[PDB]
Amino acid sequence: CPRFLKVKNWETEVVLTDTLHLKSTLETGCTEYICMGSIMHPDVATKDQLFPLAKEFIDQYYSSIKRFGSKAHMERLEEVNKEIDTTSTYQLKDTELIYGAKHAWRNASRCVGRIQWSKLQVFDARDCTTAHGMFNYICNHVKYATNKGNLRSAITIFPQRTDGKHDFRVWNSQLIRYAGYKQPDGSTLGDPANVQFTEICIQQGWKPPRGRFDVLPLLLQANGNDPELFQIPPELVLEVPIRHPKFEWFKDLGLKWYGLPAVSNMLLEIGGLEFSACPFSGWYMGTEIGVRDYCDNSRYNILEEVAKKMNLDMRKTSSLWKDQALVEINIAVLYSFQSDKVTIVDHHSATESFIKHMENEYRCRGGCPADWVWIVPPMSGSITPVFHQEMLNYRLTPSFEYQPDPWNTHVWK
Amino acid sequence: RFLKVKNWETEVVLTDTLHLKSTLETGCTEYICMGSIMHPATKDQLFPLAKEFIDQYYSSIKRFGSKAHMERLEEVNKEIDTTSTYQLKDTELIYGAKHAWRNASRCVGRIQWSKLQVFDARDCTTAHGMFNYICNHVKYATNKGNLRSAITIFPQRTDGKHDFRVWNSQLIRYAGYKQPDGSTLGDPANVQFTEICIQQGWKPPRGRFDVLPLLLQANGNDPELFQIPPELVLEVPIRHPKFEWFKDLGLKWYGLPAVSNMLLEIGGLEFSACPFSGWYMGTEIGVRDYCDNSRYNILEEVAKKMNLDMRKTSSLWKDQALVEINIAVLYSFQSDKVTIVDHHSATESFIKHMENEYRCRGGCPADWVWIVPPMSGSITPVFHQEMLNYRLTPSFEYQPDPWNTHVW
Ligand code: HEM
Ligand code: HEM
Ligand SMILES: Nc1ccc2ccc(CNCCCc3cccnc3)cc2n1
Ligand SMILES: Nc1ccc2ccc(CNCCCc3cccnc3)cc2n1
Ligand SMILES: C[C@H](O)[C@H](O)[C@H]1CNc2nc(N)[nH]c(=O)c2N1
Ligand SMILES: C[C@H](O)[C@H](O)[C@H]1CNc2nc(N)[nH]c(=O)c2N1
Ligand SMILES: [Zn+2]
Repeated sequence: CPRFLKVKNWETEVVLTDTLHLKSTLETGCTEYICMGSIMHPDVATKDQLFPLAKEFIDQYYSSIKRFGSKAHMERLEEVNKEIDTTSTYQLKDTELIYGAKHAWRNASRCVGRIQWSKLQVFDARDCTTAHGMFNYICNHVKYATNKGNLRSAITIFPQRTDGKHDFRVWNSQLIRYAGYKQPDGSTLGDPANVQFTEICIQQGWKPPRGRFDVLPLLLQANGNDPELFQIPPELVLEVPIRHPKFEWFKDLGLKWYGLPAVSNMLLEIGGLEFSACPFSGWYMGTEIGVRDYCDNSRYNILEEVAKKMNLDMRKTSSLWKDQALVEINIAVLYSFQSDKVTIVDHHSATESFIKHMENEYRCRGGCPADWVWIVPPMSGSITPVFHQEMLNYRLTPSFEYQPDPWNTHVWK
Repeated sequence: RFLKVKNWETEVVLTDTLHLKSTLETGCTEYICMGSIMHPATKDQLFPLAKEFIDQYYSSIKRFGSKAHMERLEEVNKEIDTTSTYQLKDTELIYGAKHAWRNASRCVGRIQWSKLQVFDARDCTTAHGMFNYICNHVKYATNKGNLRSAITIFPQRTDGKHDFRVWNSQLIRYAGYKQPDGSTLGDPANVQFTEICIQQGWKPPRGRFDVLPLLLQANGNDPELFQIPPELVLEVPIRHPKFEWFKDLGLKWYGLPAVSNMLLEIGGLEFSACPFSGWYMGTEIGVRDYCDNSRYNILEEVAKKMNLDMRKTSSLWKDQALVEINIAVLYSFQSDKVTIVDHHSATESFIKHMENEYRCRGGCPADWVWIVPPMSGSITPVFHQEMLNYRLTPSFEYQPDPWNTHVW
């Protein structure tokens, strides 16, 4: 591979040089003859696989704190190697755990909010042993991160995988999501994205309210045991009713959303160690709710209803009634969050901040992996600066990874 | 291996086998994706490429290995020997041009690929000749507003010293003027090309929408200026169906999008001048041409007239103004009976096209970064459609601007 790769911004003519790609550790899915950049997703580590992965990470950590090649660096390598030899695994120091988590975020090529990467509150939950304990840790996370609307990015990290038959898993895809209910007539009540998980909850004993916005219970698996159900205290669940600054009728749609996006189904990989339960949270970009959650056909799908209330001409697509309604919904979402003083960022501000972040990273780090397909917002793409920005996508470690849904792999006891 | 692409909204899964046919590179590697990078002969190289192309041509007319196929390979080989190149049959030229379009991974309009009027201009020898062929193209493709896809193909490259080039990036474009006060009048994208025309003798009206002259290079000679007869140049005054002040913006655009700076590659042969044209998708004008910061950049003026609150980005004043502008463009073209497609209809057609190609061809190379429209991305079906991108030949390729390689 060439030592220097250039990316250009076609709007500003700014040209940046990437050297960080040389540190790429994993496959992208692409080859020299095919690109899989729009593909959504294109038994443990052995002692011998683990050694060089741990060293890679430890070296990186000591290089970051400007103690590379120091006595403490050499001692740490030695202690880690000993631990791998005698136990087939090792334990991260608190400092290394914090470094790894922050860097997994820094390295997340699909994330547009990475300007914030170094301000991440890391909660060490590696002493956790039961689902009740996981529930305690999760509640504390939600309350801290919510902060009465002044949201603070946080991650809570549960014990790493051992043999793979003792995984900690949060079965929820996010800590706070709304139930979806398939009706016998084929219609869906609530959020169609969550139908399968909802059915699992109901089977595990959850009594569903059967509303449009029912917060789902936590389904928590500790140490490989069968998962258990917990209700999040509703006072911990901050919600924002959606209204529009102009259209008084908008509130009559009865929409609302939760303040805290808290993804809970990803795997955090640090130095060859795998943390299969590591829920993390930031705050929303408005389009995630206003475009995707509300306007996706397979989601709440409200464009038509909004369009009808707006008295739009809905017979020709070329009236752009869909686009017109989509903007007003996104205006309402931002307006409702800002009014209730709940942190939210519009797509214009987020993408402008991301460009600045990316430029800083190119300067201080030699690059910034970025997945254009994901970074460009789902509405008004070219009127944001990221649309015009060439990006290079590659996989650095530590990293957040996808993992199979736990109900597909779980051995029921 | 067979590769599956999924639509995450419809759950439809397609299976790609066609990618196994590609031999050209994408720019990506196993470790680095360059999907968002804009741009990532000899007799000895020539014959396998020719053979490859003749083979797929005869395979496409269901006569692979026929007497005709065999004589053709023989003839081509003989010709590459004695002449260092070869000439395509008419049937082959047309097949090659339609397939270059069919294989254009960045084009959302490909459902139309087999409907392409091919104009053979390979007998052309002078810039006046090129001008004649180009006028005929424009008149044919414009068709009084009922636009028809067309391509005009000028002689292929020989030694690199005698290239035919259309210096314009499109046959019809607006001039851009660098003003004393440092602002730009007209289209900033064309400031440089405009300066070259001016230096070559063009007398500029110095307006906001001055149609550029053609600058035509034949057989490696210095380019020559030509004015396209104005009655051939179809234009649309942009107005809004609700905002009666919109017409007062003084906006217009031309109805015919006719890209003239690409290189058509067929069977090893390179056609450095192959202007082609279809019709507009509305966002090309309403989002990119009008609203890019580096183009006409009108959002602020429009938002003003809509009396929007422009102090905070989170009022989405930009998005509101953007939608209204695109409504105006579609409305204006439709009212003037000039062919245009909105991005909803275009992307729907593209999904149907993909479905067709997978069924009959085993796949469809597609560049998501380019296929998804520059506004309202996820409310169009292609946003949710996984796509595989790979390079098939015949193809359209980028080439250097002639003013960076030309000796006068
Ligand atoms: C603090 C404010 C944050 C903002 C505004 C933000 C924004 C976003 C957005 C808009 C996406 C695309 C989401 C989608 O369309 O589904 C995303 C993806 C992602 N974010 Fe961030 N994020 C933030 C914080 C975080 C934090 C704290 C982490 C981890 C520590 C993180 C890690 C990720 C990862 C791994 C993805 C890829 C998700 C996937 O592939 O499904 N983000 N982010
Ligand atoms: C008939 C109606 C057509 C429509 C609606 C259409 C639509 C589009 C659009 C919207 C783009 C993206 C261009 C941009 O954003 O700058 C594109 C790209 C492209 N089109 Fe089509 N197109 C049409 C016809 C054609 C024809 C007739 C040809 C060739 C014979 C063609 C070949 C291409 C190629 C090669 C690209 C990629 C250009 C590049 O890489 O810069 N298209 N098309
Ligand atoms: N505001 C934020 C911050 C961080 C986020 C991290 C992740 C996500 C959502 N990822 C959604 C994946 C959706 C999906 C669907 C089907 C298959 N794979 C993935 C949002 C964030 N938002
Ligand atoms: N409606 C149509 C039909 C066919 C088209 C073919 C091409 C294009 C535009 N190509 C734009 C490339 C712009 C660019 C700028 C800088 C570097 N590389 C490329 C539009 C079409 N529209
Ligand atoms: C097919 C395509 O890869 C898929 O729809 C992607 C496109 N880009 C995205 N970008 C973001 N931020 N989030 C998404 O869910 C997606 N979905
Ligand atoms: C950097 C990025 O590749 C560039 O801005 C691309 C993005 N997608 C595009 N898509 C289309 N249709 N046309 C374009 O000019 C671009 N520009
Ligand atoms: Zn790629």
